[PDB]
Amino acid sequence: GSIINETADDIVYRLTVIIDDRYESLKNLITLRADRLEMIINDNVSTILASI
Amino acid sequence: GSIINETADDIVYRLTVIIDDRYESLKNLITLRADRLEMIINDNVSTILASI
Amino acid sequence: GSIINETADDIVYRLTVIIDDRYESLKNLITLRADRLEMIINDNVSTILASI
Amino acid sequence: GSIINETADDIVYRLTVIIDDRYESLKNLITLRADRLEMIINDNVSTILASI
Repeated sequence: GSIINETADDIVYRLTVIIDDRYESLKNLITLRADRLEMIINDNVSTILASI
Repeated sequence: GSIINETADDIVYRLTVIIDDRYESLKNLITLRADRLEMIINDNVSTILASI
Repeated sequence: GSIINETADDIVYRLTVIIDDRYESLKNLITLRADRLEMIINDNVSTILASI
Repeated sequence: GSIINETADDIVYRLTVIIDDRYESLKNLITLRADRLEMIINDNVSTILASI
């Protein structure tokens, strides 16, 4: 088992949870903002083309 | 409440503070640059729509 | 090395792998979304120019 | 001895370097891709206006 290895495992696990949570938040934000940009560009270009 | 467990807590706490700091900076950067791009896109589309 | 040095190396190694993986995924996502926006914009400008 | 304190400090120090390096790479990439998109958009609007 080892106290030392269990402690190491615990540190790696807890920080992995933190890193993952922040990673997912950033991933979701990038996805959200890039989606918004595609939508705005698509709307605007369709407006330009409809306006001649 | 061992010296080993207090030490583990300290390591996790200290690196969480740093991770959070960088996360918040990246979040703010993404948000500011995306807002800025939306503004530039709409300003430019307005200029094109005004030129017929 | 000593038990404690090896344990510290193991903790740093294991979290570096985690950090590097999340980093790579974020880098790939940003590159993908920005690449796609450039592709969309390039196509749209060609379409606008061809419509006069 | 003080080796457990020192080793914890060493772990925090080493991972701080890793975290900060990945943070800086992402910061720089987002900033670069944003700047590129802004340049493209500005060039394209000029090209379009120069046509009608």
